[PDB]
Amino acid sequence: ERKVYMDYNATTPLEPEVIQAMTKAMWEAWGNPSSPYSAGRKAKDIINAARESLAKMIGGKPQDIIFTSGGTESNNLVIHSVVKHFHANQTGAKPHFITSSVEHDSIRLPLEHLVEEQVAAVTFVPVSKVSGQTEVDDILAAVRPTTRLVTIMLANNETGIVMPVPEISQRIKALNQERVAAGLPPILVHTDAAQALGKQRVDVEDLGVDFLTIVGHKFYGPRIGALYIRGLGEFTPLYPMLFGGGQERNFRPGTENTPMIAGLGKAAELVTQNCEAYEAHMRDVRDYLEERLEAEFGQKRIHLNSQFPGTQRLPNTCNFSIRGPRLQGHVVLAQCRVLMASVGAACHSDHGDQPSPVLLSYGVPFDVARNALRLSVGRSTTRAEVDLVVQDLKQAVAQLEDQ
Amino acid sequence: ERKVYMDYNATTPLEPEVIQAMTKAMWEAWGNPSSPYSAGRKAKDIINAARESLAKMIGGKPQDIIFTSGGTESNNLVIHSVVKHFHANQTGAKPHFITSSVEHDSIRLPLEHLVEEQVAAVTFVPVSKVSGQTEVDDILAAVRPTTRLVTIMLANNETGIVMPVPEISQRIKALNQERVAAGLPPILVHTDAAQALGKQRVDVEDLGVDFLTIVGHKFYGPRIGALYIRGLGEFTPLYPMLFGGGQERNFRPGTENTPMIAGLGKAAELVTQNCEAYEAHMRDVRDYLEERLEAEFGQKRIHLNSQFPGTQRLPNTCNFSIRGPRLQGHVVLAQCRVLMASVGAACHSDHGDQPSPVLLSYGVPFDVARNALRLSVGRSTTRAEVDLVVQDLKQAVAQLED
Ligand SMILES: *Cc1c(COP(=O)(O)O)cnc(C)c1O
Ligand SMILES: *Cc1c(COP(=O)(O)O)cnc(C)c1O
Repeated sequence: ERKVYMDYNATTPLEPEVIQAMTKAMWEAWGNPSSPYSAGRKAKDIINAARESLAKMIGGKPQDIIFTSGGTESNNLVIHSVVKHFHANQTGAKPHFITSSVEHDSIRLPLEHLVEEQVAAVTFVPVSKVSGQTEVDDILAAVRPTTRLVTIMLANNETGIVMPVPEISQRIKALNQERVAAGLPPILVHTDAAQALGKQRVDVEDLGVDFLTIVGHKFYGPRIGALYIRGLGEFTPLYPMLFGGGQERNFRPGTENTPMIAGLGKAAELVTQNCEAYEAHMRDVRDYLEERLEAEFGQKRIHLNSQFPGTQRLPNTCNFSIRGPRLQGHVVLAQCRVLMASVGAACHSDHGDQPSPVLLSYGVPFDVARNALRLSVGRSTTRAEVDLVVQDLKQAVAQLEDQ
Repeated sequence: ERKVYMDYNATTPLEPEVIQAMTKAMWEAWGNPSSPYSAGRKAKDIINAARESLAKMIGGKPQDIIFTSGGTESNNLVIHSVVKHFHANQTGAKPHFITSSVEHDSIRLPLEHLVEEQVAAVTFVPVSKVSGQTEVDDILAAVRPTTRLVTIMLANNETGIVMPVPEISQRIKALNQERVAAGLPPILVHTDAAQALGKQRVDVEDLGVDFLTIVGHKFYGPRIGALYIRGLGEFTPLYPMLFGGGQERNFRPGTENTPMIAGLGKAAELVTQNCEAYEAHMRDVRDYLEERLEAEFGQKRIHLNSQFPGTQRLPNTCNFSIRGPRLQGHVVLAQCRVLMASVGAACHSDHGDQPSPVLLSYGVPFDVARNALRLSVGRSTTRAEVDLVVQDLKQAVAQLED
């Protein structure tokens, strides 16, 4: 029978209108964006409109947005810039970062690398076993005079848990007043919003952050992204990683990928127009899925890994485990004929055999983490599809148990 | 009426077959290439075929090829790796780079930044005003114990002049034998092949290089790129700029842009299939352009800037000045009704004009250089279109000088 995709957290398909915007730009807007000829001008008009659509999506200003190759580049760029700024201000002190124990690889690994190289100091703040969040008291307790950036993801890709970013920013703003009075540089705050965009409202003024990472392929756009920098070139400096021909105000040089930008901008227009519909629909079907998993297997057999009492999570995500010695997450997914899902981050799928380090940093019991499955629903996902998926998981576990 | 594009050195349109390959991958190959299910492995297979197509284009092996966002990333990545590797083996010497005085902004500016921040030393070798190349003996005379990289553009964007990259690699390999015996680390060689791909044969084995920059939008492909690394992960070290999810063997992590890669793959295919025919057609129509310009303005009025006797150049590029006090490049082009071209690196406000620094580096007399136009033709340019373009340059200059 027909397949049901429930791995939207790993990647989303392109919206038809986004593909249409890309195809048009491929044919019509092929010229160099810098040129005084009509195909270059059309390209420049594409890029300008897309920058405005992205700013509208996050409630910022187009001057605060630069286009990048993706989420990984945007996240590396923030970190890099903070090091270079600190070096500019010195040239044996090192800059210090505060982040969480559960960040995407594109934050965790540049950070670990900086410590391995003795370039930076980093505090990885654990998440509470009670809330599933970094306690903001802990982030603030970790502050030292050499601290320059707090980077805390908006929502976790594996659990859907939403982090208290607005409160972190607010506490950092009150602290920065004491610091400036003491002659210490202000601390900046980044959020990796990769998983939140298109699923719940992301507003840079409600968030209060200085930087924000945008990831197209998480909200039905193409595999590029962007970076928001508050008061870019004015209140917040940004030291490029790349050097070249002057594109993106020299913050990110290289001839602009016009068709990808047309796509990102169109994807952002859709989130602006429809975010409220998307969120509500995802929520209904994810909550339905949870209800139908407990009806079919039993409350006693299901551990809802994404659920902490009173903690916001993404509306589409359900991380759960079914009790049984034979029902490791990868092993169950291999027996499914309908469900397409994951047992973690797409880029850690190789290591599907051992529990997710992320679930383990969330305090998920080792035996429950072995059996963990991440189901993430999308814009098209229906309750009918949820019924087929649960009936697929029902047959799968029976075959692993009859073996 | 109809306009004629002669600015293909700045960018090219996409081939129809390329667009088709991209739009198909958008609909069909959208799953995460890291994911194990059905949709993932379809994307993976698009990426592997594309990397095979890239390999075949340059005469290499798919294991030696990583995908990047474009040529600027690829160029910066090579310079960055050499610095991080030097810092690795030191664990107050600095790494040293030899390059030319005529490189693209994505090579010159990252090196210039490195010398400004005191991270590296750089020798910008000038070009010979007899050959218009950076002679190999001048490159070898720049070598010092801290030298780790020579990077020399395969063909120049401005003039289309081809550099002697094979002889550079051959001599450096020979110098490297004596180095390793003296305990010194070997010198690696990079070429920015941006302007040569799809215009002439490019073969990693004939060029001898350790790195080579590939740029899709210069051969009717998308606005992404790739980097060849000889013996990647075995013989030649690459130290990444980016850190993340393990993609491109951890040399360039980040989820793979599969429709762009599918495009670049298709564009690489068309080059392998048709490089000879593209080259010959280009050379035909460019040569016709130059004979038409001379027939129409006179041999005395036209200064061909690209041209050094017995020096190879791209088949499609014609950089030339028309003699006259009013005829700065941008002034003539602004008067044209058909021709679309460029003035390359030249600038103009209203205080005055600045000729291309690149042409001045080739020794073009300042006054000639101020009048320089870069015309670069493409796969579809016809002799009939050249004729329209010469007619247009004629009416353009006529209105400027009476
Ligand atoms: C997908 C994602 C990113 C960006 O990763 P890419 O592989 O470059 O697209 C960053 N952070 C989170 C939390 C993500 O889910
Ligand atoms: C066009 C070009 C590049 C790469 O430039 P991008 O803007 O990144 O596409 C590199 N080298 C040369 C010689 C070029 O012409």
